[PDB]
Amino acid sequence: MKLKPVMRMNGNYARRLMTREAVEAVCELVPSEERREALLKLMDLYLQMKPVWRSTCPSRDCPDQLCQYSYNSQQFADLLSSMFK
DNA sequence: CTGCAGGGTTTTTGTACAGCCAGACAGTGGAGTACTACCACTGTGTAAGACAGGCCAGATC
DNA sequence: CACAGTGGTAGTACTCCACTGTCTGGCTGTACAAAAACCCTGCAG
DNA sequence: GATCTGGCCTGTCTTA
Repeated sequence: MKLKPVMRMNGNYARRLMTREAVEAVCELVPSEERREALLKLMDLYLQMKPVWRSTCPSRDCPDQLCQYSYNSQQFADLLSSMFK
């Protein structure tokens, strides 16, 4: 991912950290093939709910993510309390 | 005094002649001009407290 | 789904150096009017 | 002897 180790988490390294690529690069590390599925699907959920708050006005630029936010966060929370509990 | 109406005033606003210089037009073949994405990649978020469990110290009986 | 940068490049695009004629727009003397905006004075309430 | 409380020291978390 071409990302140096860090002192403090800055928002820039925080934008290059959560992307599907970064996760699929750290997917090679964890041997369990169930977990790959889990954290990977987790990250995709997060990418889906991120533009909701981070975009200036979600009502226009990202409406379909917005309407799905509650349900999406639901799958997310259920995934944490289930697998990562 | 107000109202409008002939004309005054001076001054605008342009058209009237006629000659003439300037720079735009258009060509070119391409010059080398100027302004363009594009490329990874960055800088600014910076210190305390709360809370759980241990367990030893030491007062109280 | 920050943002305002950061220099070199290759891209593109535009706009320039000579040869020429031709064109419109614009200036100069006074003459000639018609508008421009007062203030007059004139005639009326 | 042995409680309770507070202690420090650790010891993790969360924001910064």
